[PDB]
Amino acid sequence: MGMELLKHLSQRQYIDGEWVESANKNTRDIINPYNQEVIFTVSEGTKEDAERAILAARRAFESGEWSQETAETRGKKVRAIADKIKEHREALARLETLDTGKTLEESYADMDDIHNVFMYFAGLADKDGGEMIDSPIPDTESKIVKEPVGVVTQITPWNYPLLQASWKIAPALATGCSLVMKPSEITPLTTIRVFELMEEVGFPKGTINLILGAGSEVGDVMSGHKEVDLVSFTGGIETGKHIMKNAANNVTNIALELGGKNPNIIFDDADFELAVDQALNGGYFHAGQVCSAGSRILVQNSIKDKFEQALIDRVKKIKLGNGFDADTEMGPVISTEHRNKIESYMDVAKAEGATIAVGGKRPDRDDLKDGLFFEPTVITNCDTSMRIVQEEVFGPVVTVEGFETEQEAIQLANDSIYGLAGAVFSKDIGKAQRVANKLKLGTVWINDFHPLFAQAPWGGYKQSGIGRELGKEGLEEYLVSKHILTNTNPQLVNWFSK
Amino acid sequence: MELLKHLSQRQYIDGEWVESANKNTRDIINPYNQEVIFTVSEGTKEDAERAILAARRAFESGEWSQETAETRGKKVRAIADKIKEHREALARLETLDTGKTLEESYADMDDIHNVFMYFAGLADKDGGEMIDSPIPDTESKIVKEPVGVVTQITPWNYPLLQASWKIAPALATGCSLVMKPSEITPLTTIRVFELMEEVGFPKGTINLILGAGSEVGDVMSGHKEVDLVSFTGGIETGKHIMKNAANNVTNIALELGGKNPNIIFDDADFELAVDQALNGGYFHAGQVCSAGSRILVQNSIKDKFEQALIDRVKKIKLGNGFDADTEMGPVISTEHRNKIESYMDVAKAEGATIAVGGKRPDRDDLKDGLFFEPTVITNCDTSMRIVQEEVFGPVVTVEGFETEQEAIQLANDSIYGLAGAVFSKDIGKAQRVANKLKLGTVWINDFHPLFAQAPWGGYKQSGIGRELGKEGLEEYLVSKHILTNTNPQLVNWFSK
Amino acid sequence: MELLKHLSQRQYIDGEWVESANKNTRDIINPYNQEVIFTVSEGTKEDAERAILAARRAFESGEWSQETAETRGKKVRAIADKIKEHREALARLETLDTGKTLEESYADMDDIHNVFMYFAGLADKDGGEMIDSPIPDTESKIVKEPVGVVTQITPWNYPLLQASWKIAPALATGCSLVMKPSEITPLTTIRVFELMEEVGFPKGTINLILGAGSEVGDVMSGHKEVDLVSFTGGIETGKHIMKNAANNVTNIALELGGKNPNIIFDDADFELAVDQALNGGYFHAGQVCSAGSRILVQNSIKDKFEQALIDRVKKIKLGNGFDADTEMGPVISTEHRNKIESYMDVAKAEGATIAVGGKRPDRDDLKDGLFFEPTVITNCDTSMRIVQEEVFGPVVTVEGFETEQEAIQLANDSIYGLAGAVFSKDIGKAQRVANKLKLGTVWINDFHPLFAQAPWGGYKQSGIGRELGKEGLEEYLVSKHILTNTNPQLVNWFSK
Amino acid sequence: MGMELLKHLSQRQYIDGEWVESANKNTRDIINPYNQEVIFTVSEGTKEDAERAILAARRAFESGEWSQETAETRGKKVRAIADKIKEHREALARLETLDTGKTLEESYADMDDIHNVFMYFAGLADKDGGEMIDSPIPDTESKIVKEPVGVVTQITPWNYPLLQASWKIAPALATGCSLVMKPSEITPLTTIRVFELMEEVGFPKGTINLILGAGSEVGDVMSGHKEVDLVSFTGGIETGKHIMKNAANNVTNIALELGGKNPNIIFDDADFELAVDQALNGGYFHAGQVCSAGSRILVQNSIKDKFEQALIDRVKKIKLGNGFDADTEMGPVISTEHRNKIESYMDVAKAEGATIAVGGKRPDRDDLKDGLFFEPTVITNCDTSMRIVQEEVFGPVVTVEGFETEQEAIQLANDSIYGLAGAVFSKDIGKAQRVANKLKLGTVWINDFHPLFAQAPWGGYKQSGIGRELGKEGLEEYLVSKHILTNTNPQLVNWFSK
Ligand SMILES: NC(=O)c1ccc[n+]([C@@H]2O[C@H](COP(=O)([O-])OP(=O)(O)OC[C@H]3O[C@@H](n4cnc5c(N)ncnc54)[C@H](O)[C@@H]3O)[C@@H](O)[C@H]2O)c1
Ligand code: NA
Ligand code: NA
Ligand code: NA
Repeated sequence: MGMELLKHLSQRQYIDGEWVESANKNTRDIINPYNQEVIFTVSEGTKEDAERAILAARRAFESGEWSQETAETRGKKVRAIADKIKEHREALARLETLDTGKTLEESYADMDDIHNVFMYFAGLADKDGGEMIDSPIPDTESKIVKEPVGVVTQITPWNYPLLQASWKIAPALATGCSLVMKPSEITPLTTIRVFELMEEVGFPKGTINLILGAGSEVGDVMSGHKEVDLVSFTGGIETGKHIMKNAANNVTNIALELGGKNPNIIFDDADFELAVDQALNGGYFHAGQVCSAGSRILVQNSIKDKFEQALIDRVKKIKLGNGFDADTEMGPVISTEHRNKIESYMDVAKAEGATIAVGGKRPDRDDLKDGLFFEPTVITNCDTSMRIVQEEVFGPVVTVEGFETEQEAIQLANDSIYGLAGAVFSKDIGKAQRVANKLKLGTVWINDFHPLFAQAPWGGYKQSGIGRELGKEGLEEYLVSKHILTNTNPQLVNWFSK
Repeated sequence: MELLKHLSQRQYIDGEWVESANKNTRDIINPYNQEVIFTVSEGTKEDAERAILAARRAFESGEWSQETAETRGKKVRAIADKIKEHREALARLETLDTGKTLEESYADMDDIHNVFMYFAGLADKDGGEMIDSPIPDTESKIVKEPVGVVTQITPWNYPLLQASWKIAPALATGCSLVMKPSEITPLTTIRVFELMEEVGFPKGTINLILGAGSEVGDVMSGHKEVDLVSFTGGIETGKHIMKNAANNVTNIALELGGKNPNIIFDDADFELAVDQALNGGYFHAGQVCSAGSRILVQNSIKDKFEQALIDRVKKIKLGNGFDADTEMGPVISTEHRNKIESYMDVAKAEGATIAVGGKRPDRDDLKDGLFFEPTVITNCDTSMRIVQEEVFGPVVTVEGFETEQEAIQLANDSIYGLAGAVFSKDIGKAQRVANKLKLGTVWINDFHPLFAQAPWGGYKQSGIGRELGKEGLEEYLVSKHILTNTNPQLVNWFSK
Repeated sequence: MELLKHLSQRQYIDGEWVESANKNTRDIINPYNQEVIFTVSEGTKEDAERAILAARRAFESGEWSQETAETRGKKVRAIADKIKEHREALARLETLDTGKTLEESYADMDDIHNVFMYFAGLADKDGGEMIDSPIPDTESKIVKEPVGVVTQITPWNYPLLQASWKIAPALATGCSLVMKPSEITPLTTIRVFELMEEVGFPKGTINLILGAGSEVGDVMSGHKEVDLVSFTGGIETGKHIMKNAANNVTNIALELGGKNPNIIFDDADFELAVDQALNGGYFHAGQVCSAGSRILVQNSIKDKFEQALIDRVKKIKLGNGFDADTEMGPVISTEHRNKIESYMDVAKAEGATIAVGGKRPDRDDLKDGLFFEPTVITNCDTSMRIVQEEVFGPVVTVEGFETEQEAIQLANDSIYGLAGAVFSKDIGKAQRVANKLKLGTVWINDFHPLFAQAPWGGYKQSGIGRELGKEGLEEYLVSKHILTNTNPQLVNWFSK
Repeated sequence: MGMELLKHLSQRQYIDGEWVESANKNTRDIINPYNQEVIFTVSEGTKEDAERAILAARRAFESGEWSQETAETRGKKVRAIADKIKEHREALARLETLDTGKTLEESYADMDDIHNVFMYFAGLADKDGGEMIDSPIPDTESKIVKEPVGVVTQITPWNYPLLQASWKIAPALATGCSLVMKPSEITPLTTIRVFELMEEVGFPKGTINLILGAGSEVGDVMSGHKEVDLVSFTGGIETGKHIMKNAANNVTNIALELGGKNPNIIFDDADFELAVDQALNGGYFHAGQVCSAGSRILVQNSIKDKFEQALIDRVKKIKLGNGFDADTEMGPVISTEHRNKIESYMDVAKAEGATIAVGGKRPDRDDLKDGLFFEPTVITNCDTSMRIVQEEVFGPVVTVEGFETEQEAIQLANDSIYGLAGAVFSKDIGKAQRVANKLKLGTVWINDFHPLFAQAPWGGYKQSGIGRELGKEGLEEYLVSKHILTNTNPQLVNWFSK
């Protein structure tokens, strides 16, 4: 991309207008990846809690208190949430840094984007109730009414908790839906806080609900309950496929965003220093734990050697440390299990014949030994047939492959199971545009890397997802169309004998 | 709601008419007399895979996907004209294979011409949007591209009609497609492919597979090269398909029928309601996704309504679809007729009453066909299987309701949400009811109307997505956000 | 449906509060007692020209026109909040200057907040379109840009309300503007400018001219640097403006009032119709573009309706707008009251009957103000001037109609086409009538509703274009088609 | 960018379903500019004829036969017209060439575009009846119905008669309007023919009407009659202003397209031969009698001398002649009066201090002496303050001015009273895009000149017009919005005493 509060922060779930503990009183300790110290303890909900929230969401939806409220008034409420976000910008960002480990700077930028997401949707709320159709049948009035889709379950990941949450909550509330959200069990702090803020705004009982807990325990209820009309999920491909299959039991709509293997295509006529700078940004922000990370670098052969050296020299200078310290450029990874997964990819890489040009291990420096740190890494001498190139590592790691021609870059970039995002660096804009038109990706950046905003749809082709978040299209996931046809001059058909 | 001597018996793959890779065939039957009328290839899963790979290749070549939207529109329109041109033969073919009346079949052909024409005209009307970017010195745009390779599976009730709903938008947007009609009714689909071949499409753009869903079905829904799986049929096959599609996180569009309510208030135009109740339950022997199998009638007029409906149902004329006096043809197959017969047993076992019908007719000219008497089931309630489940036959149930609020609760008390009607002279009341029914389409004082200009699809278990209308075309498109930074500067986040 | 001691008395040009170039002033009056309440600058045509030139300069500088749509939205929203924040004072100010009741004024402020908020939210929602080009190797796009420099002229009936309708979209799209409220009611407009200054806009983006339309009006409509002239007022001034605008082929948006029919069928809710007939004719002493001055009542109930309406009109409470018991305030000025009085003479001379009212009230507390009695004119027809012309006072005419078809012909028999209502419990009939009325807005069983989410404007002589809604914003945008040939080749048409 | 059809072509007006002569039997001889010979004679209508057509249009609109027909069926009729155009492509093109003088190749292309304009609109007909609004007032239904604007008058010019006619007729018929059209008095042949074709398709009596005659006699009736809802005109600025002032008498909607002073901006990094080629195309197709002609060439100083010499050398080779001869590259101007207007501009140019680098006179070659020919011309050493640069000559003439920087090109290009179209020639696409974004023009071409099609709106900023033709926006000129608000739970306000 780009503490006082814990003593007052709620430790519970929010169900049917009440802050409640888990039905079995279980809890979970939340950790700070910088030092692996327990920073807070929260309720660990049960599947019956999730079910009660879903039933409450349904009841609240049928009561019409929110679903039948005027679109304009719903817009005002979503805007009020937007303002509470900005008002508590400092605390929310610190809280997100404490829980996820990324730098405060990155966190401030997230809060800025979150305010804008809510504000964008607040404004879109009353802008489109459907259409009037010119009917082909005389004496009939035809219209398409857009209604809230209904009860929606929302599941978010640990990399950008509040950000991913806003992308779902904003349109759900703007359209009039009822929702049940469950953040990642290892990072629920800002989500808990946003619910407290939403409660201050005021929503009819049951409209919004927060479940806390392991996906392995409550996850299936949220994706397969018959009272759910839409399941929206952002996370890994395996969990996504599972969710979809479970959702199929009730033919429930699904919206998924599953990360990718994002190419960063650098041509020999690119602005060289810019490309190096953006290659670093693409691979190492949030220790590369970004759905849109540019893990797969494609560089034109004529400048590959020059590029590799320049990138490697820079990677050695990346400053690791605590997210609260101003000099920090890269924080730690999210957990022990994720760090181990990354370490295993290093083994797979070497076993396949690739070269760990730099990094590929844990840093030894004293202030970093207690945290979940992993050195920024560059993997060279690799090709498309390797797992390290085809699979999403989701860590501070990037691979470099060379390409000869424009056509080869395109084939290589498109040679993956994914299709989320990517970039093309070239001073020849005409060439960049031809390439962008041929990349099978939801978002293509020309001479930039990471830009994304509420005004435009985000999502993936192929295995990177189904549907879109953000933009008008993102709002549409939360609506359903109904065709009401009125025959103004009804006559008997008299087909059947009388 | 003859040509056989010249009709192809093969599959159409990568620009060529070919037999199954294993030379297997299948006899096609006419439900009026259960006689074999034609024999066609019974494809293999390797044939389906070859068609998908050809679709992918044709899509990457850009011959169709990069053709101008306007020129694609002209081709879709040419198909529209060939449909109208061969209207007679197509309708006879559809009647011979499905058993519905010829009149119903002509109406289908008229709608099919209009579906293609509609999409032909929409083709060049929307390439995307220009976005006002929140980041200075950037240009933001959303380009709408053909979704890619698409697989299309259709049912046996309205084969060509359901096929047009998928083929038209797929071709209008620039996609490549592989279609597979119901194994028991592929005649008109084979014919439409022959017509499309006359129009002329780049090799691999269009492909036709013939065969059992149980043999080639899984490849069409789970192959990695497919970007969208569009299916119309039953709920069980639909759920299976969706699960299979999830293996590659493939988009799915599904339309699965329903338990459509026909709500009749005491202030409805009485004769109109009886007439439309018949139309809702018995067209195509009730083998319609939109059939009004579930009748909800206000208590004050339930007795008057039941008697009037029952008396009419006894007069329904059954017979051959080619005979002009025929009002209702036979059901589609032995298995489907048996399923219906079993529902009659379930109904009685649950305590419902078979007011009329509920059996096979024994009139000489009907004994050789797959006929089943139009039926009315009374004294039932929402807890019964006969009311909750889609029988998809010439059968309807009747339940009473006291108030406006009860009609709504009862109508919405099912797992489905496809379509329904409200009959009342009080339009204001009809509109309040329509706004509360969880259905994709609601008719006020009518039953069955549907057209290319408006989206058709279901809430809840009746489907995912929509067919027809602009929204139907959108299933065939995919959005791409291209963001250009016009004044690129180094971020300088990482040390140098 | 106090602050004066701190309120500015000057014009706002190019980021500065300034006096008229000739130091001339104008006394503003309170129509309740005709006392001078304030004095403001009376600008010159050179002042207007300087404001237009400053608007152009600011537009070319790009400080506002190239700002992100999102940030522009935030600014428009901040204005919306200042409106709500100063709701009490703005409403009192509007009542003091225009004479309408304080309750009517609070409602205006609530609508004004919503107009701005609406537009604030629409700001970043549509930058244009991507077109699927019919020419291979080309990219086609339509970019929506701010139309440019805009002049805005508002009337005296609802000054701030009419001002918001123009200012909001102009600022949301990135335009520069020069506004001039009615010379007799500029108080809330001056206040809104003070509030906009607090929000902060680049120098020259917003400008306020004060003065007689006869002196500065022509400059605002015929200057070559203006891209759009938006006006709300009377038909004669409107036509003049349009002709003047034609000198530079400048876009015009006009809203000119009307002769709004209020159609009441014999199956309408009788007490509701009487109630709405009163509301339609007498809010703001009928000085509303949307006033229902022309009542069309079905013959069968005409006598019953006339007596019921007349009896009510006699009970209408006139008085000071600040007094809670007031139902109707005074008319706006001497000249306007005189224009109304002259219509009474024309009415009688034509053969119509002044059933009630038609004069100034004598009661002591009303003698010092510009009061005029609510009036009902009967026994008239479509050929009369009193029926064809907009009186714009607390006056209504009553005509009878026999059938649905006659109501439609009579309603449409005028040079206007702004708004109207149909009162009938038979909604189906109300809808048929609404579809045939040549009016920009048609209410079914209501009178006056209007809101930012929907376009407002007139057919025929009631105007050109629309205000409010997406369409209202579009008056402030201009389309540019940018076509890039990605594979340029020489045509070689001309010899080498 | 018809010897024997004349024997069967109608010579009359088409009013209220009948081919009729002028009420006063007056006629007009139509001329072929190649040799100035009379080729045909047609009725010269009266103002009472125009009024009768307008009243018939109104009557037909109120009857609902066309305005209440299904949008789909209206689409089919417009499509039928499209097919008749293609069917009679050969004869129409010959007819257009015979009447206007442009080459037969240019005419075939027009017919191809005309088929596409009708087809485009045929397809758009049933695609948008309005919208459903989410009302801020509870218990109300809000909808916007898009209806045909009503009775429309349409006036076209002599340069591309059928083409300009299609742009108006197509959307008018697709939306359900009634229309009265009047082509240029000196070129009515293809318009008469299209009416004959429309009659074969079949439209309710009065829906379509054709008036023939001088603008000075029937023009005012068509722009100031009270029964007209829209006046659509394409032509010169002076007539346009007159029309608008007349339309104001009834506050009638106006759509105007008035030509321009279109810049053709050529940077030093443009593809040089391409720019020379397109500069020729921009200034000399149809003898430069095109609203979109690139009469004003802006060339970067560094290459001005090279460009001028290269353009001049080419202009001398332009082949003038009969439009029916395949070797013809440029035909004659439209009439004596127009040729004279051009000649006068040459005088003005020299008097102002400009140089007639080449051309600037009538050609003497034997086969051209009998026609209305005028040599392709290049005017150099001029500036923005001159009339020859500020005014639309509308002939085979172009001026050349130099610019130093990107910013100067923009200021110069924008320094006119017009704003219709223009081009930017540069291999640096990024620069071309910056320029395009700043030109106050309705259409900007990057590395091309003239492209225009039904799918995109065409029209001008400033004095080049009001409104748009083509595209969805062009169709919208033919629609009017109506907000129908239904209160579903009406209550008495009780404001007034009881
Ligand atoms: N929505 C509708 O319009 C519709 C249509 C037909 C049947 N139905 C319902 O379904 C029941 C009977 O239908 P049916 O079973 O004959 O048809 P079905 O539901 O299986 O649909 C038929 C289509 O699906 C294909 N198919 C079968 N297995 C497949 C697989 N594993 N993968 C992919 N495709 C596969 C078939 O070859 C055929 O093309 C009825 O009880 C009725 O309620 C609904
Ligand atoms: Na005043
Ligand atoms: Na008008
Ligand atoms: Na001529």
